Amino acid sequence: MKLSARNQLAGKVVSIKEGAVNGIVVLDIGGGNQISSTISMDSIRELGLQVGSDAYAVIKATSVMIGIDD
Amino acid sequence: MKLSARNQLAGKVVSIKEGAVNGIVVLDIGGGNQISSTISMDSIRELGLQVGSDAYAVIKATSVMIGIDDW
Amino acid sequence: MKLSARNQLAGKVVSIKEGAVNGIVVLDIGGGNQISSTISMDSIRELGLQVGSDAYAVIKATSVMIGID
Amino acid sequence: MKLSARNQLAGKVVSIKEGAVNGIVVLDIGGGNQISSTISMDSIRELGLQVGSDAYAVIKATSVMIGIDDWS
Amino acid sequence: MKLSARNQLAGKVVSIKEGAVNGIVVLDIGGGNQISSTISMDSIRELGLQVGSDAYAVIKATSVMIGID
Amino acid sequence: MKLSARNQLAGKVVSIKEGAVNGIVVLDIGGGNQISSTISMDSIRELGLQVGSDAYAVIKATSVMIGIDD
Repeated sequence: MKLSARNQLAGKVVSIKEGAVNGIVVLDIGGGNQISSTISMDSIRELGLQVGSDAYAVIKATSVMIGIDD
Repeated sequence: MKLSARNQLAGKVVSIKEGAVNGIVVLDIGGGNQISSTISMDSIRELGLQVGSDAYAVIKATSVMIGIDDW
Repeated sequence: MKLSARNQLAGKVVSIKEGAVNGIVVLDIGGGNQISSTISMDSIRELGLQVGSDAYAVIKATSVMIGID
Repeated sequence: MKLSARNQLAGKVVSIKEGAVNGIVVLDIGGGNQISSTISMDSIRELGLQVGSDAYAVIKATSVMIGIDDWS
Repeated sequence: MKLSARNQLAGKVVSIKEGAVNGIVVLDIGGGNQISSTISMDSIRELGLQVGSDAYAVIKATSVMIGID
Repeated sequence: MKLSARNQLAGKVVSIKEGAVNGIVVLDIGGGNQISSTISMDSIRELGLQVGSDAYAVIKATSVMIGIDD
């Protein structure tokens, strides 16, 4: 599928923290940036995610806030 | 001032497209990646955002999905 | 791409409301159900969406609430 | 309450996966479609949800993305 | 309808900014707090919102972040 | 940091429900109103949140729906 989400950032899985219904996936997207994703354990298994998997952090633009230094 | 959001990615504003009540801010976060943010025009004005401003893309972890090529 | 979003519902575009930076796409997903999506105009253009296009409504499970009567 | 969310899809609960603080409710909304909802266990209990319960999948329009096929 | 959303805060509409497909509604929920909501123009009209309307700010718990000084 | 999120409501933590990867923090914002927040356990630990802590409920405007009596 091709998605409307304005943010689709390629990266490598560096860690997966497993929970009961959700887990947290951390993706190294390069340049010293990492993105954490809280998704269903079901999806983590269905996408075959492991440490080292190539993947994408997918973020709808309406979910992104802008911050600045004080 | 300090936020629970797991994702707070520093970058520079490269573009601002103004809309009626919302605008879209694009941030260069380095490593060849850009992030687009759809936020209120009032916030764009209140934060003083301009092309070239230093800022952060702030994303709650529950807002991030994972995709794969799945070839 | 294959996506983690639990909800990926096939449908046909029945209307597109064009706005300034966002638009609203309505999808007929069958069963008498329609889904409205508020997305960027840029994405509406890049995906080539028109009335009659085949598409999918994609929703992360953490975005779905449950209501009852 | 009457809610602004553009998407309020009636369906029947087909499964509930209970966890420690959250659960996943799956709704059959007809037409061969199901919707999964990740919500708090407290909300699942307070709403009295059971398999077979009549309910609604409620989705704000700004939460919905559009996808197309890879060859499109 | 009764909703799973953990946050349902009563208030009065103090401002409405109209846009193309969305508008922003400001609700004074008492105690000096106001909540701003960006929703479709269609919903603003369908709910009959005006300055002075009684309404509720409805927020899913997974949408709320915590900040500290 | 200063954030674009239009909703930033001060309160005190009244309860924290712990899970494996997420927890639910309840904030008393006064006036008989409480706000529940489902966030990562890692964030709850990093922010030092306790029962009694002073904090803020932070909500993006696009995450807020409006309801009315019917």
